[PDB]
Amino acid sequence: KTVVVTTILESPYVMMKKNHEMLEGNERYEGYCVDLAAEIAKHCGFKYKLTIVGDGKYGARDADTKIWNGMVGELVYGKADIAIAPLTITLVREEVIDFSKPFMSLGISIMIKKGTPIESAEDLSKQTEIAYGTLDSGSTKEFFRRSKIAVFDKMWTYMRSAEPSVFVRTTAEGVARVRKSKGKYAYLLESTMNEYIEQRKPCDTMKVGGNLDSKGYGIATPKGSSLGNAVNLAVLKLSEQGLLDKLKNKWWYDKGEC
Amino acid sequence: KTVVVTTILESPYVMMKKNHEMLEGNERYEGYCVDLAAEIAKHCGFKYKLTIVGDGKYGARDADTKIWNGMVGELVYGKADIAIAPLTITLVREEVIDFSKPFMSLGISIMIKKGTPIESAEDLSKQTEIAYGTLDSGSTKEFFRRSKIAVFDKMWTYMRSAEPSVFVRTTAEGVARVRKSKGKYAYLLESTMNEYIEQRKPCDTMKVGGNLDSKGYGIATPKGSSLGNAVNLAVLKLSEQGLLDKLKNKWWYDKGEC
Ligand SMILES: NC(=O)CN1CCCC1=O
Ligand SMILES: NC(=O)CN1CCCC1=O
Ligand SMILES: NC(=O)CN1CCCC1=O
Ligand SMILES: NC(=O)CN1CCCC1=O
Ligand SMILES: N[C@@H](CCC(=O)O)C(=O)O
Ligand SMILES: N[C@@H](CCC(=O)O)C(=O)O
Ligand SMILES: [Zn+2]
Ligand SMILES: [Zn+2]
Ligand SMILES: [Zn+2]
Repeated sequence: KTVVVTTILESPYVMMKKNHEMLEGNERYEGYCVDLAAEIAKHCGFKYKLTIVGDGKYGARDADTKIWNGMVGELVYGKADIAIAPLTITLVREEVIDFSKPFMSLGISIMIKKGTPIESAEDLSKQTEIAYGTLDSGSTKEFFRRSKIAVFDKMWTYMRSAEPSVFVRTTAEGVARVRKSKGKYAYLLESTMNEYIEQRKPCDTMKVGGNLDSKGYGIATPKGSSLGNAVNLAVLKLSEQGLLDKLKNKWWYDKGEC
Repeated sequence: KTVVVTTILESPYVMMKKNHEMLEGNERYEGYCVDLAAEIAKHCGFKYKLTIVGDGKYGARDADTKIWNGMVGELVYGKADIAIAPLTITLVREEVIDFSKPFMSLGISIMIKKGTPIESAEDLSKQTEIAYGTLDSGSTKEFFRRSKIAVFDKMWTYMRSAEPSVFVRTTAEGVARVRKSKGKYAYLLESTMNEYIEQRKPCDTMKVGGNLDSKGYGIATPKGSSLGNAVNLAVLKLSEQGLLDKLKNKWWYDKGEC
Protein backbone atom coordinates (compact mmCIF):
# COMPACT_ATOMS: atom_id res chain seq x y z
CA LYS A 1 0.00 0.00 0.00
CA THR A 2 1.07 3.55 -0.80
CA VAL A 3 1.46 5.75 2.29
CA VAL A 4 -0.46 9.02 2.06
CA VAL A 5 1.82 11.81 3.29
CA THR A 6 0.30 15.14 4.28
CA THR A 7 2.47 18.21 4.09
CA ILE A 8 2.20 21.94 3.61
CA LEU A 9 3.62 24.45 1.14
CA GLU A 10 6.15 26.29 3.24
CA SER A 11 9.62 27.33 2.06
CA PRO A 12 12.08 25.77 2.08
CA TYR A 13 10.40 22.63 3.45
CA VAL A 14 8.03 21.99 0.55
CA MET A 15 7.90 24.15 -2.57
CA MET A 16 6.60 23.67 -6.12
CA LYS A 17 9.56 23.11 -8.45
CA LYS A 18 10.34 25.65 -11.18
CA ASN A 19 9.33 23.28 -13.99
CA HIS A 20 6.47 21.50 -12.24
CA GLU A 21 3.81 21.76 -14.96
CA MET A 22 5.52 18.98 -16.93
CA LEU A 23 6.26 16.92 -13.83
CA GLU A 24 3.87 14.49 -12.12
CA GLY A 25 3.14 13.31 -8.59
CA ASN A 26 5.92 13.63 -6.01
CA GLU A 27 8.20 14.99 -8.71
CA ARG A 28 6.41 18.34 -8.71
CA TYR A 29 7.87 19.23 -5.31
CA GLU A 30 11.26 19.98 -3.79
CA GLY A 31 12.61 21.05 -0.42
CA TYR A 32 13.92 19.87 2.92
CA CYS A 33 10.82 17.86 3.80
CA VAL A 34 10.63 16.41 0.28
CA ASP A 35 14.21 15.14 0.72
CA LEU A 36 13.39 13.96 4.24
CA ALA A 37 10.30 12.08 3.08
CA ALA A 38 12.42 10.23 0.53
CA GLU A 39 15.03 9.03 3.02
CA ILE A 40 12.37 8.12 5.61
CA ALA A 41 10.55 6.05 2.98
CA LYS A 42 13.76 4.33 1.87
CA HIS A 43 14.83 3.37 5.39
CA CYS A 44 11.33 2.28 6.40
CA GLY A 45 10.75 0.64 3.03
CA PHE A 46 7.43 2.12 1.90
CA LYS A 47 6.06 3.87 -1.18
CA TYR A 48 4.29 7.18 -0.72
CA LYS A 49 2.35 10.03 -2.26
CA LEU A 50 2.90 13.60 -1.13
CA THR A 51 -0.35 15.50 -0.70
CA ILE A 52 -0.75 19.16 0.25
CA VAL A 53 -3.02 19.64 3.25
CA GLY A 54 -6.41 20.73 1.94
CA ASP A 55 -7.04 23.63 4.31
CA GLY A 56 -3.44 24.90 4.23
CA LYS A 57 -3.06 24.76 8.03
CA TYR A 58 -0.70 23.17 10.53
CA GLY A 59 -3.38 22.22 13.01
CA ALA A 60 -5.40 23.48 15.94
CA ARG A 61 -8.53 22.37 17.78
CA ASP A 62 -11.68 24.43 17.36
CA ALA A 63 -12.57 25.50 20.90
CA ASP A 64 -16.33 25.12 20.27
CA THR A 65 -16.62 21.94 18.18
CA LYS A 66 -13.33 20.38 19.36
CA ILE A 67 -12.64 19.41 15.74
CA TRP A 68 -9.00 19.44 14.63
CA ASN A 69 -8.04 21.19 11.40
CA GLY A 70 -4.90 21.20 9.26
CA MET A 71 -2.38 18.36 8.99
CA VAL A 72 -3.18 17.32 12.56
CA GLY A 73 -6.82 16.92 11.55
CA GLU A 74 -5.86 14.88 8.49
CA LEU A 75 -4.05 12.42 10.76
CA VAL A 76 -6.69 12.42 13.49
CA TYR A 77 -9.58 11.70 11.10
CA GLY A 78 -7.77 9.14 8.96
CA LYS A 79 -7.25 11.21 5.81
CA ALA A 80 -3.45 10.83 5.86
CA ASP A 81 -1.05 8.20 7.21
CA ILE A 82 1.83 10.50 8.11
CA ALA A 83 2.75 14.16 8.19
CA ILE A 84 6.20 15.22 7.07
CA ALA A 85 6.31 18.96 7.60
CA PRO A 86 7.70 21.65 9.93
CA LEU A 87 5.14 20.51 12.47
CA THR A 88 5.88 21.52 16.05
CA ILE A 89 5.82 18.94 18.85
CA THR A 90 3.36 20.28 21.44
CA LEU A 91 1.49 18.92 24.43
CA VAL A 92 -2.00 19.34 22.96
CA ARG A 93 -1.00 17.59 19.74
CA GLU A 94 0.85 14.79 21.50
CA GLU A 95 -2.45 13.99 23.24
CA VAL A 96 -4.07 13.15 19.86
CA ILE A 97 -1.25 12.13 17.46
CA ASP A 98 2.23 10.54 17.79
CA PHE A 99 5.49 12.38 17.04
CA SER A 100 8.96 11.07 16.21
CA LYS A 101 11.90 12.45 18.12
CA PRO A 102 12.60 15.92 16.67
CA PHE A 103 14.35 16.22 13.31
CA MET A 104 15.03 19.95 13.75
CA SER A 105 15.34 22.36 16.67
CA LEU A 106 13.89 25.86 16.62
CA GLY A 107 12.37 28.62 18.69
CA ILE A 108 9.87 31.43 18.23
CA SER A 109 11.58 34.53 16.84
CA ILE A 110 10.83 38.08 15.71
CA MET A 111 10.97 39.24 12.09
CA ILE A 112 11.23 42.98 11.35
CA LYS A 113 11.69 45.08 8.25
CA LYS A 114 15.32 46.29 8.32
CA GLY A 115 15.64 49.48 10.35
CA THR A 116 12.61 48.91 12.58
CA PRO A 117 13.35 50.20 16.13
CA ILE A 118 12.69 46.86 17.84
CA GLU A 119 15.33 44.72 19.57
CA SER A 120 13.31 42.23 21.62
CA ALA A 121 9.89 40.92 22.59
CA GLU A 122 9.99 43.27 25.58
CA ASP A 123 10.50 46.12 23.08
CA LEU A 124 7.36 45.15 21.15
CA SER A 125 5.33 44.85 24.35
CA LYS A 126 6.20 48.38 25.51
CA GLN A 127 4.89 50.29 22.47
CA THR A 128 1.91 50.60 20.12
CA GLU A 129 3.22 52.20 16.93
CA ILE A 130 4.46 48.88 15.56
CA ALA A 131 1.83 46.14 15.26
CA TYR A 132 2.73 42.46 15.51
CA GLY A 133 1.05 39.10 15.05
CA THR A 134 1.47 35.43 14.27
CA LEU A 135 0.15 32.62 12.07
CA ASP A 136 -3.39 31.31 12.61
CA SER A 137 -3.94 27.67 13.65
CA GLY A 138 -0.31 27.10 14.64
CA SER A 139 1.87 26.49 17.67
CA THR A 140 3.13 30.07 17.89
CA LYS A 141 -0.35 31.50 18.41
CA GLU A 142 -1.05 28.87 21.06
CA PHE A 143 2.25 29.73 22.76
CA PHE A 144 1.16 33.34 23.30
CA ARG A 145 -2.41 32.39 24.16
CA ARG A 146 -1.09 30.17 26.96
CA SER A 147 1.98 32.04 28.23
CA LYS A 148 2.19 33.15 31.87
CA ILE A 149 5.27 35.29 31.15
CA ALA A 150 4.42 38.95 31.74
CA VAL A 151 5.92 40.09 28.44
CA PHE A 152 4.28 37.35 26.35
CA ASP A 153 0.97 37.60 28.23
CA LYS A 154 0.93 41.34 27.64
CA MET A 155 1.70 40.72 23.96
CA TRP A 156 -1.17 38.22 23.75
CA THR A 157 -3.62 40.64 25.35
CA TYR A 158 -2.70 43.11 22.64
CA MET A 159 -2.75 40.65 19.71
CA ARG A 160 -6.04 38.98 20.58
CA SER A 161 -7.88 42.31 20.47
CA ALA A 162 -5.91 44.29 17.88
CA GLU A 163 -7.66 46.02 14.97
CA PRO A 164 -7.41 45.33 12.19
CA SER A 165 -6.49 41.71 12.90
CA VAL A 166 -2.79 41.03 13.34
CA PHE A 167 -3.07 37.32 12.51
CA VAL A 168 -2.27 35.84 9.11
CA ARG A 169 -3.39 32.70 7.29
CA THR A 170 0.02 31.71 5.93
CA THR A 171 3.66 32.45 6.67
CA ALA A 172 3.90 34.04 3.20
CA GLU A 173 1.13 36.50 4.14
CA GLY A 174 2.95 37.39 7.35
CA VAL A 175 6.25 38.02 5.57
CA ALA A 176 4.50 40.09 2.88
CA ARG A 177 2.81 42.16 5.58
CA VAL A 178 6.18 42.89 7.19
CA ARG A 179 7.69 43.82 3.82
CA LYS A 180 4.83 46.09 2.72
CA SER A 181 4.27 47.83 6.02
CA LYS A 182 7.17 50.32 6.15
CA GLY A 183 8.33 48.86 9.46
CA LYS A 184 4.92 49.19 11.14
CA TYR A 185 4.38 45.43 11.36
CA ALA A 186 6.58 42.80 13.00
CA TYR A 187 5.97 39.09 12.66
CA LEU A 188 6.39 36.33 15.22
CA LEU A 189 7.43 33.09 13.59
CA GLU A 190 9.76 30.17 13.96
CA SER A 191 13.48 30.86 13.79
CA THR A 192 13.94 28.33 10.96
CA MET A 193 11.59 30.17 8.62
CA ASN A 194 12.86 33.55 9.81
CA GLU A 195 16.49 32.59 9.07
CA TYR A 196 15.55 31.30 5.62
CA ILE A 197 13.64 34.44 4.62
CA GLU A 198 16.40 36.71 5.89
CA GLN A 199 18.73 35.14 3.27
CA ARG A 200 16.38 35.54 0.27
CA LYS A 201 15.91 38.56 -2.03
CA PRO A 202 14.68 41.30 -1.59
CA CYS A 203 16.82 40.99 1.58
CA ASP A 204 14.72 43.52 3.47
CA THR A 205 13.91 41.57 6.65
CA MET A 206 15.85 40.64 9.73
CA LYS A 207 15.61 38.29 12.68
CA VAL A 208 16.00 40.28 15.89
CA GLY A 209 16.59 39.16 19.46
CA GLY A 210 17.10 35.63 20.69
CA ASN A 211 14.54 32.84 20.45
CA LEU A 212 11.55 33.15 22.81
CA ASP A 213 11.46 29.40 23.44
CA SER A 214 13.15 26.13 22.43
CA LYS A 215 11.38 23.25 20.77
CA GLY A 216 11.37 20.83 17.88
CA TYR A 217 9.67 19.62 14.73
CA GLY A 218 8.66 15.99 14.51
CA ILE A 219 7.22 13.55 11.99
CA ALA A 220 3.64 12.85 13.02
CA THR A 221 1.60 9.65 12.69
CA PRO A 222 -1.92 8.75 13.87
CA LYS A 223 -1.96 7.41 17.43
CA GLY A 224 -1.23 3.67 17.40
CA SER A 225 0.05 3.70 13.81
CA SER A 226 2.14 0.76 12.62
CA LEU A 227 4.52 3.32 11.09
CA GLY A 228 5.40 5.29 14.21
CA ASN A 229 8.14 3.02 15.53
CA ALA A 230 10.02 2.61 12.24
CA VAL A 231 9.71 6.34 11.49
CA ASN A 232 11.16 7.30 14.88
CA LEU A 233 14.20 5.02 14.45
CA ALA A 234 14.73 6.36 10.95
CA VAL A 235 14.83 9.94 12.21
CA LEU A 236 17.41 9.03 14.83
CA LYS A 237 19.49 7.19 12.24
CA LEU A 238 19.40 10.11 9.78
CA SER A 239 20.36 12.48 12.56
CA GLU A 240 23.34 10.36 13.56
CA GLN A 241 24.48 9.95 9.83
CA GLY A 242 24.57 13.67 9.62
CA LEU A 243 21.93 13.63 6.88
CA LEU A 244 19.72 16.12 8.72
CA ASP A 245 22.62 18.59 8.97
CA LYS A 246 23.41 18.08 5.29
CA LEU A 247 19.80 18.79 4.26
CA LYS A 248 19.79 21.90 6.47
CA ASN A 249 22.90 23.27 4.73
CA LYS A 250 21.49 22.39 1.32
CA TRP A 251 18.20 24.24 1.83
CA TRP A 252 19.16 27.19 4.01
CA TYR A 253 22.69 28.33 3.35
CA ASP A 254 23.53 26.84 -0.05
CA LYS A 255 20.37 28.68 -1.19
CA GLY A 256 21.23 32.06 0.34
CA GLU A 257 20.97 35.09 -1.97
CA CYS A 258 21.89 38.00 0.30
CA LYS B 1 5.29 1.71 44.62
CA THR B 2 8.13 4.18 45.14
CA VAL B 3 9.78 4.86 41.79
CA VAL B 4 13.53 4.18 41.72
CA VAL B 5 15.32 6.94 39.81
CA THR B 6 18.83 6.40 38.53
CA THR B 7 21.02 9.40 37.99
CA ILE B 8 24.66 10.42 37.89
CA LEU B 9 26.85 12.86 39.82
CA GLU B 10 27.55 15.40 37.11
CA SER B 11 27.52 19.17 37.73
CA PRO B 12 25.26 21.00 37.72
CA TYR B 13 22.71 18.23 37.08
CA VAL B 14 23.20 16.35 40.34
CA MET B 15 25.60 17.40 43.08
CA MET B 16 25.96 16.57 46.77
CA LYS B 17 24.70 19.31 49.06
CA LYS B 18 27.26 20.90 51.39
CA ASN B 19 25.70 19.29 54.46
CA HIS B 20 24.55 16.05 52.82
CA GLU B 21 25.78 13.81 55.67
CA MET B 22 23.18 15.39 57.97
CA LEU B 23 20.36 15.11 55.40
CA GLU B 24 18.23 12.14 54.36
CA GLY B 25 17.14 10.51 51.11
CA ASN B 26 16.39 12.85 48.21
CA GLU B 27 17.35 15.82 50.34
CA ARG B 28 21.06 14.93 50.08
CA TYR B 29 21.23 16.11 46.46
CA GLU B 30 20.69 19.33 44.50
CA GLY B 31 20.85 20.51 40.92
CA TYR B 32 19.04 20.80 37.61
CA CYS B 33 18.00 17.12 37.42
CA VAL B 34 17.11 16.97 41.12
CA ASP B 35 14.80 19.94 40.50
CA LEU B 36 13.45 18.35 37.32
CA ALA B 37 12.86 14.98 39.04
CA ALA B 38 10.73 16.64 41.73
CA GLU B 39 8.58 18.30 39.06
CA ILE B 40 8.19 15.21 36.89
CA ALA B 41 7.16 13.19 39.92
CA LYS B 42 4.63 15.79 41.11
CA HIS B 43 3.04 16.04 37.67
CA CYS B 44 2.87 12.30 37.13
CA GLY B 45 1.83 11.74 40.73
CA PHE B 46 4.45 9.28 41.98
CA LYS B 47 6.79 9.08 44.95
CA TYR B 48 10.42 8.48 44.07
CA LYS B 49 13.89 7.68 45.36
CA LEU B 50 17.02 9.14 43.75
CA THR B 51 19.97 6.77 43.49
CA ILE B 52 23.35 7.39 41.90
CA VAL B 53 24.38 4.90 39.24
CA GLY B 54 26.93 2.51 40.80
CA ASP B 55 29.55 2.53 38.05
CA GLY B 56 29.26 6.28 37.48
CA LYS B 57 28.64 5.75 33.75
CA TYR B 58 26.03 6.96 31.24
CA GLY B 59 25.73 3.70 29.39
CA ALA B 60 27.29 1.74 26.57
CA ARG B 61 27.11 -1.86 25.39
CA ASP B 62 30.30 -3.85 25.88
CA ALA B 63 31.14 -5.18 22.39
CA ASP B 64 32.37 -8.52 23.81
CA THR B 65 30.10 -9.29 26.78
CA LYS B 66 27.20 -7.37 25.17
CA ILE B 67 26.19 -6.23 28.65
CA TRP B 68 24.91 -2.64 29.06
CA ASN B 69 26.66 -0.57 31.71
CA GLY B 70 25.77 2.71 33.40
CA MET B 71 22.29 4.20 33.74
CA VAL B 72 21.14 2.45 30.58
CA GLY B 73 22.09 -0.86 32.18
CA GLU B 74 20.23 -0.03 35.37
CA LEU B 75 17.08 0.36 33.24
CA VAL B 76 17.74 -2.60 30.94
CA TYR B 77 18.37 -5.02 33.80
CA GLY B 78 15.50 -3.83 36.01
CA LYS B 79 17.46 -2.05 38.76
CA ALA B 80 15.72 1.31 38.22
CA ASP B 81 12.34 2.48 36.90
CA ILE B 82 13.47 5.76 35.36
CA ALA B 83 16.63 7.69 34.52
CA ILE B 84 16.62 11.47 34.97
CA ALA B 85 20.02 12.72 33.92
CA PRO B 86 21.78 14.39 30.99
CA LEU B 87 21.33 11.18 29.03
CA THR B 88 21.60 11.60 25.26
CA ILE B 89 18.89 10.22 22.98
CA THR B 90 20.70 7.89 20.55
CA LEU B 91 19.55 5.21 18.16
CA VAL B 92 21.33 2.33 19.88
CA ARG B 93 19.82 3.29 23.22
CA GLU B 94 16.36 3.78 21.74
CA GLU B 95 16.53 0.18 20.59
CA VAL B 96 16.63 -1.00 24.23
CA ILE B 97 15.04 1.75 26.37
CA ASP B 98 12.34 4.40 25.84
CA PHE B 99 13.03 8.15 25.88
CA SER B 100 10.75 11.14 26.41
CA LYS B 101 10.92 14.01 23.96
CA PRO B 102 14.08 15.99 24.79
CA PHE B 103 14.12 18.30 27.80
CA MET B 104 17.36 19.99 26.67
CA SER B 105 19.04 20.63 23.32
CA LEU B 106 22.79 20.35 22.91
CA GLY B 107 25.66 19.36 20.67
CA ILE B 108 29.20 18.06 20.89
CA SER B 109 31.55 21.01 21.38
CA ILE B 110 35.21 21.77 22.06
CA MET B 111 36.63 22.94 25.37
CA ILE B 112 40.04 24.62 25.37
CA LYS B 113 42.20 26.33 27.95
CA LYS B 114 42.03 30.03 27.11
CA GLY B 115 44.58 31.05 24.49
CA THR B 116 44.85 27.60 22.89
CA PRO B 117 45.33 28.13 19.14
CA ILE B 118 42.32 26.01 18.09
CA GLU B 119 39.09 27.33 16.56
CA SER B 120 37.40 24.23 15.18
CA ALA B 121 37.37 20.44 14.92
CA GLU B 122 39.00 20.88 11.52
CA ASP B 123 41.84 22.70 13.35
CA LEU B 124 42.20 19.86 15.88
CA SER B 125 42.26 17.18 13.18
CA LYS B 126 44.99 18.91 11.17
CA GLN B 127 47.57 18.98 13.97
CA THR B 128 49.29 16.85 16.60
CA GLU B 129 50.74 19.28 19.17
CA ILE B 130 47.47 19.53 21.11
CA ALA B 131 45.99 16.23 22.27
CA TYR B 132 42.24 15.76 22.52
CA GLY B 133 39.79 13.18 23.80
CA THR B 134 36.34 12.48 25.18
CA LEU B 135 34.50 10.76 28.01
CA ASP B 136 34.39 6.93 28.16
CA SER B 137 31.14 4.97 27.79
CA GLY B 138 29.28 7.98 26.45
CA SER B 139 27.48 9.18 23.38
CA THR B 140 30.34 11.52 22.41
CA LYS B 141 32.82 8.64 22.11
CA GLU B 142 30.33 6.64 20.05
CA PHE B 143 29.75 9.68 17.81
CA PHE B 144 33.41 9.74 16.78
CA ARG B 145 33.71 5.96 16.57
CA ARG B 146 30.74 5.78 14.19
CA SER B 147 31.18 8.96 12.14
CA LYS B 148 31.66 8.71 8.35
CA ILE B 149 32.47 12.42 8.01
CA ALA B 150 36.13 12.91 7.04
CA VAL B 151 37.12 15.36 9.79
CA PHE B 152 35.48 13.36 12.57
CA ASP B 153 36.82 10.00 11.39
CA LYS B 154 40.32 11.49 11.18
CA MET B 155 39.87 12.61 14.79
CA TRP B 156 38.64 9.15 15.80
CA THR B 157 41.64 7.46 14.17
CA TYR B 158 43.90 9.67 16.27
CA MET B 159 42.01 9.33 19.56
CA ARG B 160 41.62 5.56 19.45
CA SER B 161 45.39 5.04 19.12
CA ALA B 162 46.74 7.96 21.14
CA GLU B 163 49.09 7.09 23.99
CA PRO B 164 48.76 7.78 26.78
CA SER B 165 44.96 7.46 26.56
CA VAL B 166 43.11 10.67 25.72
CA PHE B 167 39.86 9.30 27.15
CA VAL B 168 38.67 10.13 30.64
CA ARG B 169 36.32 8.37 33.07
CA THR B 170 34.38 11.45 34.23
CA THR B 171 33.67 14.93 32.91
CA ALA B 172 35.53 16.43 35.88
CA GLU B 173 38.62 14.43 34.92
CA GLY B 174 38.45 15.86 31.41
CA VAL B 175 38.11 19.43 32.64
CA ALA B 176 40.95 19.05 35.11
CA ARG B 177 43.11 17.67 32.31
CA VAL B 178 42.39 20.74 30.17
CA ARG B 179 43.16 23.12 33.02
CA LYS B 180 46.45 21.40 33.89
CA SER B 181 47.83 20.74 30.41
CA LYS B 182 48.89 24.31 29.55
CA GLY B 183 46.86 24.40 26.36
CA LYS B 184 48.10 20.98 25.20
CA TYR B 185 44.85 19.07 25.79
CA ALA B 186 41.43 19.95 24.39
CA TYR B 187 38.30 18.15 25.55
CA LEU B 188 35.32 17.09 23.43
CA LEU B 189 32.10 17.23 25.43
CA GLU B 190 28.51 18.34 25.24
CA SER B 191 27.84 22.06 24.87
CA THR B 192 25.72 22.09 28.06
CA MET B 193 28.61 20.94 30.25
CA ASN B 194 31.08 23.12 28.34
CA GLU B 195 28.84 26.18 28.91
CA TYR B 196 28.51 25.43 32.60
CA ILE B 197 32.29 25.08 33.20
CA GLU B 198 32.98 28.28 31.27
CA GLN B 199 31.00 30.08 33.99
CA ARG B 200 32.95 28.53 36.90
CA LYS B 201 36.12 29.74 38.62
CA PRO B 202 39.02 29.73 37.71
CA CYS B 203 37.37 30.89 34.46
CA ASP B 204 40.27 29.51 32.42
CA THR B 205 38.36 27.41 29.88
CA MET B 206 36.36 28.34 26.82
CA LYS B 207 33.94 26.75 24.37
CA VAL B 208 35.25 27.29 20.84
CA GLY B 209 33.57 26.92 17.46
CA GLY B 210 30.09 25.73 16.59
CA ASN B 211 28.59 22.45 17.74
CA LEU B 212 29.67 19.33 15.87
CA ASP B 213 26.16 17.89 15.97
CA SER B 214 22.65 18.50 17.30
CA LYS B 215 20.69 16.27 19.63
CA GLY B 216 18.87 16.20 22.93
CA TYR B 217 18.68 14.76 26.44
CA GLY B 218 15.65 12.64 27.26
CA ILE B 219 14.13 11.06 30.37
CA ALA B 220 14.56 7.31 29.97
CA THR B 221 12.34 4.41 31.05
CA PRO B 222 12.54 0.64 30.50
CA LYS B 223 11.07 -0.37 27.16
CA GLY B 224 7.28 -0.59 27.26
CA SER B 225 7.05 0.92 30.76
CA SER B 226 3.72 2.39 31.87
CA LEU B 227 5.49 5.53 33.15
CA GLY B 228 6.72 6.50 29.70
CA ASN B 229 3.53 8.16 28.49
CA ALA B 230 2.96 10.32 31.58
CA VAL B 231 6.60 11.36 31.80
CA ASN B 232 6.62 12.47 28.18
CA LEU B 233 3.53 14.61 28.58
CA ALA B 234 5.02 16.12 31.72
CA VAL B 235 8.25 17.07 29.92
CA LEU B 236 6.24 18.77 27.16
CA LYS B 237 4.08 20.57 29.71
CA LEU B 238 7.07 21.84 31.69
CA SER B 239 8.80 22.82 28.44
CA GLU B 240 5.84 24.89 27.28
CA GLN B 241 5.42 26.58 30.66
CA GLY B 242 9.06 27.67 30.50
CA LEU B 243 10.21 25.67 33.54
CA LEU B 244 13.11 24.08 31.67
CA ASP B 245 14.39 27.51 30.60
CA LYS B 246 14.07 28.76 34.16
CA LEU B 247 15.99 25.76 35.51
CA LYS B 248 18.81 26.24 33.02
CA ASN B 249 19.14 29.90 33.96
CA LYS B 250 19.18 28.96 37.66
CA TRP B 251 21.91 26.30 37.43
CA TRP B 252 24.06 27.80 34.67
CA TYR B 253 23.85 31.56 34.59
CA ASP B 254 22.21 32.93 37.75
CA LYS B 255 24.96 31.11 39.65
CA GLY B 256 27.67 32.23 37.20
CA GLU B 257 31.10 33.12 38.59
CA CYS B 258 32.83 34.60 35.55
N1 LIG C 1 18.22 21.16 11.69
C1 LIG C 1 19.08 20.05 12.07
O1 LIG C 1 20.15 19.94 11.55
C2 LIG C 1 18.57 18.98 13.04
N2 LIG C 1 19.52 17.91 13.30
C3 LIG C 1 20.66 17.68 12.62
C4 LIG C 1 21.30 16.55 13.17
C5 LIG C 1 20.51 16.08 14.21
C6 LIG C 1 19.41 16.89 14.31
O2 LIG C 1 18.37 16.75 15.23
N1 LIG D 1 15.55 32.25 29.37
C1 LIG D 1 16.18 31.65 28.20
O1 LIG D 1 17.36 31.52 28.17
C2 LIG D 1 15.31 31.25 27.01
N2 LIG D 1 16.02 30.69 25.87
C3 LIG D 1 17.16 31.16 25.33
C4 LIG D 1 17.51 30.34 24.23
C5 LIG D 1 16.54 29.35 24.11
C6 LIG D 1 15.61 29.54 25.10
O2 LIG D 1 14.49 28.74 25.33
N1 LIG E 1 14.87 19.22 21.69
C1 LIG E 1 13.58 19.78 21.33
O1 LIG E 1 13.11 19.54 20.28
C2 LIG E 1 12.95 20.87 22.19
N2 LIG E 1 13.72 21.15 23.39
C3 LIG E 1 15.01 21.53 23.40
C4 LIG E 1 15.40 21.70 24.74
C5 LIG E 1 14.30 21.41 25.55
C6 LIG E 1 13.26 21.06 24.74
O2 LIG E 1 11.97 20.73 25.17
N1 LIG F 1 26.48 21.84 9.32
C1 LIG F 1 26.02 22.41 10.58
O1 LIG F 1 25.47 23.46 10.58
C2 LIG F 1 26.18 21.60 11.87
N2 LIG F 1 25.66 22.23 13.07
C3 LIG F 1 25.83 23.51 13.44
C4 LIG F 1 25.16 23.72 14.67
C5 LIG F 1 24.57 22.51 15.03
C6 LIG F 1 24.86 21.59 14.07
O2 LIG F 1 24.45 20.24 14.07
N1 LIG G 1 5.44 24.97 13.10
C1 LIG G 1 4.18 25.59 13.49
C2 LIG G 1 3.66 26.52 12.38
C3 LIG G 1 4.38 27.87 12.32
C4 LIG G 1 4.05 28.79 13.50
O1 LIG G 1 3.06 28.52 14.23
O2 LIG G 1 4.79 29.78 13.71
C5 LIG G 1 3.14 24.53 13.84
O3 LIG G 1 3.42 23.32 13.79
O4 LIG G 1 2.00 24.85 14.20
N1 LIG H 1 25.33 12.79 27.69
C1 LIG H 1 26.30 11.76 27.31
C2 LIG H 1 27.49 11.75 28.26
C3 LIG H 1 28.51 12.85 27.99
C4 LIG H 1 29.31 12.65 26.70
O1 LIG H 1 29.31 11.52 26.15
O2 LIG H 1 29.95 13.63 26.25
C5 LIG H 1 25.67 10.37 27.28
O3 LIG H 1 24.47 10.20 27.53
O4 LIG H 1 26.38 9.40 27.01
ZN1 LIG I 1 1.73 25.33 -11.89
ZN1 LIG J 1 20.04 7.15 4.08
ZN1 LIG K 1 -15.41 27.42 15.51
